[PDB]
Amino acid sequence: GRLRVVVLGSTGSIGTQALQVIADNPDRFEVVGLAAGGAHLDTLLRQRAQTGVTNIAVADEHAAQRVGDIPYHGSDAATRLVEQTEADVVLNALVGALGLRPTLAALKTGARLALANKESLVAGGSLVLRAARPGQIVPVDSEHSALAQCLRGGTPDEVAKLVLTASGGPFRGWSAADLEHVTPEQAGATWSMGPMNTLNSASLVNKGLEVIETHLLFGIPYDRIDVVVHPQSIIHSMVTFIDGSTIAQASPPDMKLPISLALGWPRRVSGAAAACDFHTASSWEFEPLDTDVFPAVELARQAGVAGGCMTAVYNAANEEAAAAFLAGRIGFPAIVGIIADVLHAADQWAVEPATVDDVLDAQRWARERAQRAVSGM
Amino acid sequence: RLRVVVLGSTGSIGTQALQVIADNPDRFEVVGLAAGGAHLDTLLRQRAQTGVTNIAVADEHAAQRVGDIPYHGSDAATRLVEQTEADVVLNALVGALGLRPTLAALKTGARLALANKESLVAGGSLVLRAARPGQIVPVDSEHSALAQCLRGGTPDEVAKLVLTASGGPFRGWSAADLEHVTPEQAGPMNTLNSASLVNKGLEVIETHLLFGIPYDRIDVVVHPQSIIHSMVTFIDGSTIAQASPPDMKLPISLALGWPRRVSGAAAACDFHTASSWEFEPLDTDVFPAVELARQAGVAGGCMTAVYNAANEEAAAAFLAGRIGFPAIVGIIADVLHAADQWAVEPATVDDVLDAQRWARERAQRAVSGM
Ligand SMILES: NC(=O)C1=CN([C@@H]2O[C@H](COP(=O)(O)OP(=O)(O)OC[C@H]3O[C@@H](n4cnc5c(N)ncnc54)[C@H](OP(=O)(O)O)[C@@H]3O)[C@@H](O)[C@H]2O)C=CC1
Ligand SMILES: O=[P-]([O-])[O-]
Ligand SMILES: O=[P-]([O-])[O-]
Ligand SMILES: [Mn+2]
Ligand SMILES: [Mn+2]
Repeated sequence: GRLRVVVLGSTGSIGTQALQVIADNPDRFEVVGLAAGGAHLDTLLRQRAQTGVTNIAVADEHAAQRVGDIPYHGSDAATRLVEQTEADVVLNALVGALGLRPTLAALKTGARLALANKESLVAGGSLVLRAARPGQIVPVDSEHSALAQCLRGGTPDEVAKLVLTASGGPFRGWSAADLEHVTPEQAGATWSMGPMNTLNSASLVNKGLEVIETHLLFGIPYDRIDVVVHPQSIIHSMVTFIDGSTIAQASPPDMKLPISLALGWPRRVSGAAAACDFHTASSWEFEPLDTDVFPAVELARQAGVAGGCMTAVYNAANEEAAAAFLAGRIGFPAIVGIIADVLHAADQWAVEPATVDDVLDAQRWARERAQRAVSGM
Repeated sequence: RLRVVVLGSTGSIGTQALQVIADNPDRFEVVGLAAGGAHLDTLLRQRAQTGVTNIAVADEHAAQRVGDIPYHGSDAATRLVEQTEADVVLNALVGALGLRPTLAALKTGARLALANKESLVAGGSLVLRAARPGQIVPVDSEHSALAQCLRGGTPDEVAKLVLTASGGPFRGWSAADLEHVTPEQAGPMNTLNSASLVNKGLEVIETHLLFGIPYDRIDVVVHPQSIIHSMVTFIDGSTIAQASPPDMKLPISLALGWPRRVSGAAAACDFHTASSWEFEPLDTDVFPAVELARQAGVAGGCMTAVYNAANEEAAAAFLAGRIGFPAIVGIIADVLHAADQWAVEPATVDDVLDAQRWARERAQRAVSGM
């Protein structure tokens, strides 16, 4: 039947692709809510106009000043819209830890949560797990989407390993010597998924973050979650079972596919994306990740094994470190060095967070600690 | 603990199956062995190891040499099946001779772990009529892969099944080059059939019979590494694939243990070292055997038995130095072209035998004229 969808982060990259999917499938989906931050207010108003959804929220009260007929506005608007709207699916495509609370509200309503917001799991960790029930969270990320598909290839008891694929970033195969002179422009650093995104995939912190999320979503121990470099990005991830069989998910890159699947779970959406084409020659290459040169994934596994607020620390330390590198203050290899520095001092943050404020507090501590590492103070 | 009868126990599949069984006594027990009689040493050894005396030997003289074989003669494997209480029949015979033991296995209500693809291709709707849904679990890698990948969705979400083909030893060769191929370069039936691409054609038919999807939604792609064993493409554009280093113990173990996987059955893909999985279209003009299989499959009825039986005769002639390599598929085409009578649905096993008899003679006739 028709699923009722609240789209949080409607004006972002994931949120707009989801509305594409939804417009293309009015049989299967209906938008009943939209929420945005306020920075792209004009897009939200166009979206109100073109979908006819008046049930909309704007996080920034100051930006909400420009409109006058928003039923939900201010710091807790997305949360309140989630609380007050009857829905079957909440797509959380918000950016930053501000996505955490709307995630919790979504879980509490009993609606299915299509999760795009990284920090919900990476920072919110045990808060989100305590609040989620099985099958409630469906991941939007292509790796995690792939994993959920491949897991249909056996029972949980039959899983030997989860293998995430990684593009390798622009410095795939580079020596550590080469990495010493990397500049922001070489590493990426765009009108959409640009800024922080390209930097995390150049540094493989993005993979580290994905490894944590994989553990939290799927329950597989960190020592059985692998990463392989796969430059074409056709195989998005795979699962090795205990008999030696590997099941893999494959498609030409297009976020509309995992997005469509997150929305319609467990039923697939006819024509969401183009299939692989075996009418023409091609190849899928794999190479191991050099973990001496890129220890960002192993760092994440250490933070993840520590647990509690530690992955909040890991991510926050990264965000500060990358900023220092983007600002010319530090060298590229120093990004993961500062992250490790902060993690080594953070033993107090192994406790389980009780509240959102605990997560935010972990985050502030990591930033300050990383800031001191950058400045030598 | 599953009671398993192993037909063709001395062969490549059979010995590997016994090893898997040997390695999991908690799950599997051999209760029967069938063999041709060409490898008595291997057979005696398996008897001593498994302690099974419930044994079928096809060759009368061979069975005589061994002594105390309860089933001997041409129908011995079939009689062993009919009389042995079993949960699983592993049919790892080679050739369309596997047809009767396959039908017998199905009638006993046991699971048919099928390595002998020929019996299904020949039997067609006859074998299907005899089977319960899911009674036939494939041992063939492609089909074992497809079965796993189909867990990726419900049937109405399936867009396409994609079989992988190694391309054989003569992948990339021209028709002209193929004229010179010797039996040594195509080196048993498996090996030759992989080279001629007839094996892929049989697998395309097996795909339609096992999974019930139309021939125009079954694709073939050449993948020379043979790591990806087959894939399913769903209507949303997602493809689910199965992959493992080539080792028949994996699909054997799964066919035996279905729906449960057997830990340690085989080595997994190793991503601690670099590799490349390549794909290219099949050169169908140089290798038309897969297209000939589809034409046979779409005609249906006893036509697929004809396709296989023609090949068996032609392959024998090639291996004997009587014809050239390209003449294998040429003869199949010639025999198929004359096989108008055989589009009828087989109603008994005799219908299938009749079609095969005709096709064999017709293939000898074509060998005569060249
Ligand atoms: N890796 C592989 O080998 C693969 C095999 N397959 C399929 O599995 C099936 C078995 O192939 P494979 O194991 O390679 O073949 P083999 O030639 O290695 O084995 C054939 C077996 O059948 C026995 N046999 C038993 N009864 C008879 C009889 N009445 N007449 C003739 N032979 C008899 C032979 O015994 P004996 O030798 O003692 O006479 C032998 O054990 C084939 O249909 C093949 O297509 C499919 C995929 C991969
Ligand atoms: O590095 P990419 O796979 O996120
Ligand atoms: O060579 P095989 O894939 O038929
Ligand atoms: Mn990703
Ligand atoms: Mn095969």
